[PDB]
Amino acid sequence: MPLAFCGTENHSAAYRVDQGVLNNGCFVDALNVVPHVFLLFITFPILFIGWGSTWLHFPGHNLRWILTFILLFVLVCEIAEGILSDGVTESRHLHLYMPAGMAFMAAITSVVYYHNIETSNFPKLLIALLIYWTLAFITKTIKFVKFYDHAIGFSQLRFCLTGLLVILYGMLLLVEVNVIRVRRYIFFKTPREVKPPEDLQDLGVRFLQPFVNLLSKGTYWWMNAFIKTAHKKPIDLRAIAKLPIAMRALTNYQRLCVAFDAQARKDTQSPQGARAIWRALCHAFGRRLILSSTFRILADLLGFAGPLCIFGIVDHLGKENHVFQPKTQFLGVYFVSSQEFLGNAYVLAVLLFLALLLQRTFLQASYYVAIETGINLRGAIQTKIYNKIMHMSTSNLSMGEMTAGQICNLVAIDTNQLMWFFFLCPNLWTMPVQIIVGVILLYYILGVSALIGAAVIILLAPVQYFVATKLSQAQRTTLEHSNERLKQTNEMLRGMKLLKLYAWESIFCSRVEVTRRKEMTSLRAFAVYTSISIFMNTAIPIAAVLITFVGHVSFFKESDLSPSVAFASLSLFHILVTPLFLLSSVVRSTVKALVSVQKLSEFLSSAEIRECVQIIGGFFTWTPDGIPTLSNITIRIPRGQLTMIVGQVGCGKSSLLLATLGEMQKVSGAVFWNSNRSRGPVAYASQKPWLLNATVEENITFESPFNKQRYKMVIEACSLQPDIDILPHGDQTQIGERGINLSGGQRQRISVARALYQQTNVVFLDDPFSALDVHLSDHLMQAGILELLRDDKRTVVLVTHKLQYLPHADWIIAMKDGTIQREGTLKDFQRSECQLFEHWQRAKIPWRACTKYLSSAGILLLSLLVFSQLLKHMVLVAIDYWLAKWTDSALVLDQSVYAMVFTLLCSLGIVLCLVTSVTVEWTGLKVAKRLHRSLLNRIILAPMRFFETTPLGSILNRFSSDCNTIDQHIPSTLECLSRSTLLCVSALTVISYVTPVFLVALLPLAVVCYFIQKYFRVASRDLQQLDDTTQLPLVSHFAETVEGLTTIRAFRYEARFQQKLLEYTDSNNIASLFLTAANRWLEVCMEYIGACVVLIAAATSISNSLHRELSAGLVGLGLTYALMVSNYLNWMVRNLADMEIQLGAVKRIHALLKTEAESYEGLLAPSLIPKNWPDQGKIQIQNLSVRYDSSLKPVLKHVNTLISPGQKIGICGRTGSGKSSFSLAFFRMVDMFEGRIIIDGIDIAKLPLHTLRSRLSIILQDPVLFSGTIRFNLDPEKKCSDSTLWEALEIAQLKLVVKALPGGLDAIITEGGENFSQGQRQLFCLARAFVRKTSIFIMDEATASIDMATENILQKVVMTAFADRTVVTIAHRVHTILSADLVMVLKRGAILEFDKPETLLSQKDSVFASFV
Ligand SMILES: Nc1ncnc2c1ncn2[C@@H]1O[C@H](COP(=O)(O)OP(=O)(O)OP(=O)(O)O)[C@@H](O)[C@H]1O
Repeated sequence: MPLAFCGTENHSAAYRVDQGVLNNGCFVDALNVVPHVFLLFITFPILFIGWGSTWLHFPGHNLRWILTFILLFVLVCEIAEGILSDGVTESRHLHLYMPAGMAFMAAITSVVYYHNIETSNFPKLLIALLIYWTLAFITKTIKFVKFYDHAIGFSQLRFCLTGLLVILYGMLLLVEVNVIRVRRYIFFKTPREVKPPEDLQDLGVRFLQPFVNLLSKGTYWWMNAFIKTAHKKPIDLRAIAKLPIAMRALTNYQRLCVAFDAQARKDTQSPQGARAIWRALCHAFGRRLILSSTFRILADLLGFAGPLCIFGIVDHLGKENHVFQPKTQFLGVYFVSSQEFLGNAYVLAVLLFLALLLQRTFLQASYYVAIETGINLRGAIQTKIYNKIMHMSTSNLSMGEMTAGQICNLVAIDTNQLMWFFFLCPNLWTMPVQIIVGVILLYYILGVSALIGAAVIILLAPVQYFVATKLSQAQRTTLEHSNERLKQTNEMLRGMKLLKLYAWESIFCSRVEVTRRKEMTSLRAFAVYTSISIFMNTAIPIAAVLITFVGHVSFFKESDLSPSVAFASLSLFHILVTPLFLLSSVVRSTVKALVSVQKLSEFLSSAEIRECVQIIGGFFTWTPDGIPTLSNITIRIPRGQLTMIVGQVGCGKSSLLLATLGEMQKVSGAVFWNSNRSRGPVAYASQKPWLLNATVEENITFESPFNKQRYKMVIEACSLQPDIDILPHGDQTQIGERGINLSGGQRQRISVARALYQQTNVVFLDDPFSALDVHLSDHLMQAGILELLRDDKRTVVLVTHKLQYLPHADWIIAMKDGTIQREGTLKDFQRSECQLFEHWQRAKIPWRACTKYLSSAGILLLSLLVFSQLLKHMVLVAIDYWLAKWTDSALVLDQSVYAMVFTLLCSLGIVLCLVTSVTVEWTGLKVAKRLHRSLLNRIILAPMRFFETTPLGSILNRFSSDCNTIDQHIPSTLECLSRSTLLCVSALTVISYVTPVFLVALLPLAVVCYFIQKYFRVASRDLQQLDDTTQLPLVSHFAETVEGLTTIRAFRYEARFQQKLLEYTDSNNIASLFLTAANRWLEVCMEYIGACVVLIAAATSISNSLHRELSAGLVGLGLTYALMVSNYLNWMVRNLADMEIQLGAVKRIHALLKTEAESYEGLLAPSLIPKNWPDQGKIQIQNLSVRYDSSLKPVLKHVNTLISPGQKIGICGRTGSGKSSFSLAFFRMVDMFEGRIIIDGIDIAKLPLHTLRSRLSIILQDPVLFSGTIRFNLDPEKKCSDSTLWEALEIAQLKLVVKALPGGLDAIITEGGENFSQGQRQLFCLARAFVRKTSIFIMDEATASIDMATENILQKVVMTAFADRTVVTIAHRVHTILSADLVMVLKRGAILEFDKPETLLSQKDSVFASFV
């Protein structure tokens, strides 16, 4: 019985060349052997030379690749037929499965060869490949025609398979000659030559997926070298790719505008938009969305080709493996019948493997195509929105502010949810087909009990739909309650010094905590209504299986257990269960999408703007019909001029200025225009100022080149170099909104500086000296503006009421009654009775997450949580093994015992799922509660120096957003991770128990999964942060656009901001595309790992059940867990990345709870120190030397100075050195590192800081009123009496507002007293000074106030001296601080001057020098 090469039967009678040379059936296989080893032996040196820049794919190569893939498929099928035929006979018959194997290796090498000949564009070297292709085409044609001459027919399998790969070689020979025809290299005198694409020619595009071969489009191979690059260096934005041509937002915008033009030509409906959006979106994006849907439909169909293989495997493995032989026997060769082919065991396993390996690639490809179309939708639709921002009128809208906030939220939420609709759009095409084919083949598998189970799953989607609706309602109510909570947090982070100064931390912490616990009750209801979603989500399959098997056994009594049917039914149940919960969310996303398209359509058909200086006819309005708001305007202003304008208060100044800008709907009239009919870049600066959220030099230069001379002149004229030094960066500080909070004169001067700077042939100033109330600054600015515009020789127009210069030396223009009266000389206004006014890197977080779970849960519930999760997964393992054992023991024939224990295990499963769903929400609720109370308590017990050190933005961000993350993001991610990784460990444990060879094949596979997980985590964290920090400047740009719109359209500088918008949108979309494609590459890699798990498990299970005779119920339970392992890895990796990103805002929350200082410590005997404390006023400071960080510069040194009782020593000094330091340390609010600080003769070094800040009143520089009730705005901690509050709020100031208030002492302080006064704040300060029996009152100077307000403050200080008589005031306004008793001038941080009489202060040198 030796090693025969062809066959040893009949004593080598197949080695007989008689009866023709070609009619020997083994000789034809030798002929088919020939071309493959010919290609191997001519293409091995080529490939080895190759293995020892620029890419261009050959024309028509995608169908080349797909024909190669399907010929690999049919060659694997012929390998299977060859194995079953050479395996049935007694001999070896090696001529049945050697030629197919060498053909498989030849096809693999000829596609590697095609890739290595696609890398180097040298087409004359695939002539050999074409000479390969005709030879095999000839040879298998011979084989097919010999089957036809031997009359096999379509009955046997190998005839059909042979004809199939004949037409394979024919079609790829036709592809080869199509390439020959196109590129014209071999026999043509002139070869066609193509160039690499411009996206390749950029070299600044790494994301080369739209221009790469089809295998890398399928498996994302180019991502690998990217993701492995990301482990050495992190992924910067410069490391990211450019926005290539097919994905450039301008190009997609052009395509979308072509769609708009095509739709608007065919329909042209003016009050439409919705149908217009429908036709435009469909015509513009169907060419990719339908392709994504097609791949998704094919992936769904090949997904449902999974349980059929389980059914065939378990049905043949249950039927004893009796036959194992083909019927047909032609010429001593056994031909496999196709039923016996598709009835084999190993063959069906390999077919299952290749079907899963194509299903679970087309699903991810469909995902990716949907994502790419969604990102191009986001790009083009945001670009269209910005284009209709670039023409939108403001006064044709009433609420132009509320609508610009609306349109920014519109852009963000609307465009994002339109993007999310085009993410989820193939689901509404496939999930119905998924469910329908699932119901159909589940009825084919099992029966009417499967229809009962399908009624369970079809009655588990409306429950999720209704639960998500109630959840969204609860989330709305929770967020609109937590908005008030966040407003309370903003009111608690703006006033740290004022609340610690007025001893108002405890009452405001309680007023925050009451709203927080109300929001916590609302969040508890939210957690219940989102726990019930998880409970229904995790108990619908258990009830489905229970009702299914209970129907088939108890209710049907039709057939046996049918384990092939059972495990196919279970796998069908999982494959049907997965889309079902997703579809309710899809329908919700569709509803949100329709609302979003309605919103953006009602936006898109809003009013546009419009289609030397001279205006003749004069009618101009805002409303597009009726009432011209500025008419009779006949004014001419040629170049070389400086027209001052004038008028009454609100007499049409900004209306005339905007009418000169061309931003008003001019009904009657003409606009002559001539630049030294098209419009020029008129410079403008509105009444309301505006600054881009950028640097101050960036808000000054305004996208223009930078010279030192004009910038120095603008910093000098507007007094900006002291303003630059007032900021810690100057020309680098983030000016305006989202940055350094400026002042109105400073912002007006910066806007005027950019207007003056912008080098224009005209300059419009719509009252710049209106808000800059610094008169000497305004006069120096006016003179420098006159000098600059005279030395620049450019036309100017200043429309204001500053009549100090307007009748003197201008070519003025006067607007009377909202119309132009006279634009001439000053003598005409001295002749129209108008001169009377003119003569007047970390990996993970494991410590912080452990600290969170430890300090949050408590082991009596953390143990219960882990135990309930483990018990639920053990119960699911138990129900699976009980189903397997019951289906096995019913086929081999206590059946009611099996059904009863199956029902009582499904009930325990449902109960444990309810328990885990309760436990997750309860753990998250207690976590958020105790973490919030810890953060609030640690934020109360803080010094004001920490609030000086760290900003409120960082504290508020890691407060609010991390509270949101630990309130609405951490419990769901924890539930998903704790179900996904535990289901994964359960399934792989079950696979290893059923197949004990699996763990041996698991360990290298798990190592590969761990390394892929590590590199994906490293890349995905950085791409997530790059997504967030790229989508932030885009809405920042939409804010700065909608805010200063008329300035941009005034400058005619729209195209540069259009390009800045397009650059911002491209930089956001490319990061979104990298995050999408990294997610999809992760899912593809883990899905091939799962397919190899399926292959090894199925192979070893069928091998040990053919021979070792396994309890084949366990084999089907193995395959249906290898499939659910296969998607448990997906959720495991995704939930691990989400838990990493969500736990990063809690590592920071714990880190900001780890900053505690300013401990209240009364170390004396507190029984007598704050009762004696009121009304003495005797705080004798004895050499108390101060420091703050105790680093480089103490201020107070050995200052042994006393304030006498009654002697209200207003002691002002140098405000840089000795004013504020003593005023801060007087209230024990600084580090007096030595000395002795007495307080009315008591020890202020051991006082209760609650009691110390209670019985020592103060005044402020920028005073503020804490929002609340009027009794809570006056004295919340005291609440003494109403008549005392009337006496305070009467005798200080504001009596005619307090008695005229709607509430009285019980009225709402409207968020700081937003329109009360600024002296009403000082009146409340005097109220708190008069109410708390406070003799002392530590005062600082007013920053900005009126002289009469300062005189009223002096009169109130006289009344405070008449009622309290103790005061210590420091004032950089030294000229009003002179009415005192004693004074101290503390220059350059020392105790330099002290004058206990006031006349010695006016007598001595330095104090009088401080008085001048
Ligand atoms: N962009 C706009 N949005 C809304 N209303 C506008 C707009 N432009 C002009 N109007 C209307 O024009 C009318 C005139 O306002 P007005 O002309 O007094 O500006 P102004 O005289 O420059 O104000 P001020 O005297 O404070 O500088 C007002 O009713 C105003 O609402």
